[PDB]
Amino acid sequence: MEITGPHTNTVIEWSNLINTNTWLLYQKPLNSVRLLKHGPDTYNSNLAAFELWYGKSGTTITSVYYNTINNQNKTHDANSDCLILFWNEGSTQLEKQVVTFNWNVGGILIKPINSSRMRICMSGMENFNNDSFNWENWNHEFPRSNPGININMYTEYFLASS
Repeated sequence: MEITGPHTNTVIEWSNLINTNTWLLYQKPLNSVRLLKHGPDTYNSNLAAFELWYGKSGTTITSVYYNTINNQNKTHDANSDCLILFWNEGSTQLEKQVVTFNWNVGGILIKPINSSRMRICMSGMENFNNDSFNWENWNHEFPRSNPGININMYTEYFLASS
């Protein structure tokens, strides 16, 4: 496992994700912050897209890419330190995948399904109903949003692959 960082490049080329599993990893930020986005410059409901944030407990996270949408899921009131993936794909207009940030590093895992499709994976330990607990282990497949669209990186990040 090669682990490199902190990288400060603002773009990860889609072509660098197609041959192996890639972890995008972040030291726990001190406040809510947008981490990355895959999608066009302006929201386009016909294309798949996602936008990843870190959310600090007790704060409100408002999507940038989805700010021109009308949907309950365009914001998240964080009740734990967490990762928040705003995403749309297929018939799904907008959902948010939230996992709790349990350690001093967290992020997402990208598994290439083919040269134009990625599986985004997120996991974390959460509580609900007070003292009920769940290991959330989630994934969704995304086609490349459109030709030439890469991954915008908004904060320094670590890269893990084999």
